[PDB]
Amino acid sequence: AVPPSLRLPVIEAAFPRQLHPYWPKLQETTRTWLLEKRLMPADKVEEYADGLCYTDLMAGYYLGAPDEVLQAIADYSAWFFVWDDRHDRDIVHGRAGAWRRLRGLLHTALDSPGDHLHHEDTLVAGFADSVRRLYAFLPATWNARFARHFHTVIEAYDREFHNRTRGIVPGVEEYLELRRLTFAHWIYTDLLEPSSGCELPDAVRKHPAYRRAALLSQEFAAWYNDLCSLPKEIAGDEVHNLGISLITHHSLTLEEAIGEVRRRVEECITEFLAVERDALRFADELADGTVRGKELSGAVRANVGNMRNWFSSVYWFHHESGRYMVDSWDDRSTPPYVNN
Ligand SMILES: CC[N+](CC)(CC)Cc1ccccc1
Ligand SMILES: [Mg+2]
Ligand SMILES: [Mg+2]
Ligand SMILES: [Mg+2]
Repeated sequence: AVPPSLRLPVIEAAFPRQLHPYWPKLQETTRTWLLEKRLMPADKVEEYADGLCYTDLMAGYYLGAPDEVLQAIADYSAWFFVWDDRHDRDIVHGRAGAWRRLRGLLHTALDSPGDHLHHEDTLVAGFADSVRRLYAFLPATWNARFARHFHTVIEAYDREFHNRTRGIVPGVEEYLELRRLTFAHWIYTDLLEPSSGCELPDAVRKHPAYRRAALLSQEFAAWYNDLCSLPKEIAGDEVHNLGISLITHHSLTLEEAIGEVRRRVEECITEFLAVERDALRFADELADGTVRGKELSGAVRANVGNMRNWFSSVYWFHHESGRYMVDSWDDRSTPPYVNN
């Protein structure tokens, strides 16, 4: 029962959900990882971890991934949500120094995760553990691209810290650019490749159809999060949300801003369907009767398939996850799963 302001019939009719067979063990293993890495208090892990659906989200995304790859992705992604919470709490507590030091350690750990596996900040240690494992799947050229992308992501989170401390709501276009980094568009595009077992040549992953399909998948997901997380973000004095940029800088009502965000989300779907056809045509061309061409074509088909799976996984995640159920919280402004 999706609220009509949030319901997308095209997703419900034409993007059937998919689920990785490892998900039952994935849910248990990531929960244990959160406990053993002390990324959330044990009582909050017990009450909320499964209800947050972080493993469900990724198991509906990276279909076909080796179990060990999916486990590293799920641990990294659960860490990422907890990092978003830490970021938020440092902002509302005014802990500029604590955030600066964390930001610095993540940059260093990103380049040398082994050195940081037992850092006193368990949030740094958990990052290092998941990143070191992600670095063990593909050649070092893929590792360097992941690092390059995530250095940029950290600095976008730092820009958000300064915005919220200074009381700045970004403009629409500045927000749209920033959001491709705070949502980690290019990290989760990178992770398609270990999931299908193949570092893609630049001429393949930078093909205009591959690049556009990857972009639209993430824009849909980011803007649909904006639509669904707007209530809890308004309650929490978050300022980063396409709807908030529209209300602040364009005199839209709340109902009008929600309408504009929804129509932009909808356009992502139908733009994706067009480029998806082009990307699969490119896959057909790559299958030229050679083993390498069969390998590249198969990787493109899997990766573009998972770009499509991202639509349905993100859609249902926002209605199943306790992360967004602000009407059920004792304090709408302080979600019960965050460490305050
Ligand atoms: C890993 C989660 N993420 C990615 C940067 C930060 C919170 C946003 C996200 C929210 C909801 C669904 C998917 C991704
Ligand atoms: Mg957030
Ligand atoms: Mg955030
Ligand atoms: Mg959000």
